Amino acid sequence: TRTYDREGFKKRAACLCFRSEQEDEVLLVSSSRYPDQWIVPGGGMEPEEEPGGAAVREVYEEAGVKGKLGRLLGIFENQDRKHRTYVYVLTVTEILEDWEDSVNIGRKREWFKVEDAIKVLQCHKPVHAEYLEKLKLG
Repeated sequence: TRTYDREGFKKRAACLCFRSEQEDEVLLVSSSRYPDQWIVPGGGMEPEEEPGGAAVREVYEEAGVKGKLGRLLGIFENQDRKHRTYVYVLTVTEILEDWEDSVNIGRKREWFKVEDAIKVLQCHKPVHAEYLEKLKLG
């Protein structure tokens, strides 16, 4: 149940989950398309979610955490896969042992220091790295 921009772009929402306000360590999940890698949790916006809504709902399902929705880091495009992702920063404040994409699809999770996160990212998902590279691109 996908939704689309005024310009033909599938609306997506993602969220960089930090373990602290310091934003030093971000939580990545295993890919759905390719189990052997990591990603910044996020997904399509539903029939009528506010970008923030889809942000939160996505990390819950995919990463299985809950936390304080911070700023809109930015809208991030993808023209190999006509997408746009509202990316937010979330301070995780409730770790769940059981989340729904864990015990359904086999989604794995775990922290990385922002630089290291970027490295394991730019390999298969470079737009995701662009996210973390917007932090120092202030």
